[PDB]
Amino acid sequence: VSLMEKLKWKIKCIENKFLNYRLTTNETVVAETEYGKVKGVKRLTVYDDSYYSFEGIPYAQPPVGELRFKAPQRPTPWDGVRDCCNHKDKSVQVDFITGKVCGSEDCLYLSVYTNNLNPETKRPVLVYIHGGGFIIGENHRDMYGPDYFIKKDVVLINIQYRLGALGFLSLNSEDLNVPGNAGLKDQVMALRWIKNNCANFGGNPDNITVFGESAGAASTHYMMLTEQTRGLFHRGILMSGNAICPWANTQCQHRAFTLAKLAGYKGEDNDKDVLEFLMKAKPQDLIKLEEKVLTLEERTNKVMFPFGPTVEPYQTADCVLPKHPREMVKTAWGNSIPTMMGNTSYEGLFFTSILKQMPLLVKELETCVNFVPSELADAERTAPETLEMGAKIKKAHVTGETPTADNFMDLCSHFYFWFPMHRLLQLRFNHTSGTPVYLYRFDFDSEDLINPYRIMRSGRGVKGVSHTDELTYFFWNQLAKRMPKESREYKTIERMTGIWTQFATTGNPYSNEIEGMENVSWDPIEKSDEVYKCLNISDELKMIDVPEMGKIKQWESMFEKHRDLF
Repeated sequence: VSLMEKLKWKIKCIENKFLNYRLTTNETVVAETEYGKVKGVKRLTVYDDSYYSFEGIPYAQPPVGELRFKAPQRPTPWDGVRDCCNHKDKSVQVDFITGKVCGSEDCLYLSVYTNNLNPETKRPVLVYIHGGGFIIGENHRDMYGPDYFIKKDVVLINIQYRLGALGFLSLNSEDLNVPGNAGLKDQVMALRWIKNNCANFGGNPDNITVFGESAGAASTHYMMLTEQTRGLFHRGILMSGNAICPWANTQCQHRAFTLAKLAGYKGEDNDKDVLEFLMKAKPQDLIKLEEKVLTLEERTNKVMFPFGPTVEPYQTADCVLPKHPREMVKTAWGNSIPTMMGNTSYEGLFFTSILKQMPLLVKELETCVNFVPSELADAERTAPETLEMGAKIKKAHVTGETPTADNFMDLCSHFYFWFPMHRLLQLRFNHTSGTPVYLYRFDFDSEDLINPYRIMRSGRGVKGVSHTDELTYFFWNQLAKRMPKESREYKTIERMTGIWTQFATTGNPYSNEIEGMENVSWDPIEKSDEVYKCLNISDELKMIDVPEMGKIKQWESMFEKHRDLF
């Protein structure tokens, strides 16, 4: 990230600290939790609203020393008042602006926000799980400020969970108790805390909605798949992702050795010796070197991250993913709660930054073999069957004689998001009680209000609605500003937060109390539907046939001779 964006960010960080001070009040409040009393504070928003804020609430033992790489343990109770008027540090990660490691192993906290601590009726509980490829992210308000949501009468909760290798190291040897998915198991224990405590904040424990974007969407889906959380919550929203996206799980059991080797480990490839080296390493050294773990074969085959959600190699008491995600959908409790899913109108427009450093990647569309689903393609991607599937991809996205960067980013829309969504829906249909699933398409483009991901994806002055562009209308961030109530951006804040709160409350996302939904008839998808219908959210709200349907079906046709893998 450029020196100019670095210094720009530095100044916004400085601005954000002073804004956060100014927007704080002297009204502190104390709430009960099952672990002891916590002290929160009332804060202001730039829209002259206010909300009670509880940050740094621990839901697990700090996973340090011997707890590193391990499943989370319940925190220790305290008898006194815990200061929750400030945020805790984020999970150890690389800062995308600076490039320096930041954060701490002491990161297992959640934050609770609400405009009214003593509501006259128990409120819908919204639980946000942040994305960031399972390697970056936080519940800090400079990125995920509850300021828009607290206009509605909900309780909103933003969690943290371990990222990178510290969250997702996985070892085969059953003796060492590092099966994997520690970060997902963090998410689980946070859920159980939210179940048992949200009532003290005015939250209705029988009406909880979990939702997330990108890796947070995959996470939300995982929380809907695992037996560990059955009945814990009641609605789910999958924003630009799910557990069967190709980036959302990986078999990384061999990659511990690689990371240890990268960090200075001298010895042999056996899990015990590797674990002991890793257990004593500085956390920043491990996270700094994660970028280098993947081989060139892996990157070629589109393996996006070294460490992530995995099929655990043996079953433990806290095990989250005992089989592959596709298998878990077939027995998922979450299949039977009201679900909302969706994507932006140009998801893959995100990859512009990466394309600029790697122009050659556009030539990959000449045969498209590298985008054939791994489970179908051969090792070298050279088999005649592979070129054939590859060709069905190429017919779907390459518009002319020679492939373009836009062709590429369009493909990525489907490779990373739409096709996995399509497979999940169809698979889900074969194993569900018949609870409704609604589809949305976020198609609102503005450069007047943004979020920090635009900095990352080099999205300055780039038209179209990229992956992460919708976050701007759900959460405050330090790049935001007060928008006029009549502006198109503010209207979309109301619409987005309104629909989400509508869906959280009823399990049905429609309301005629939302501006622009007068002529909207928003039907759930049926298994009988050959074409998906979705609410397309732009300046106007319009029900349409999913425009990506035709390419979606083309992708499916790759499984013609392999329907059981679909």
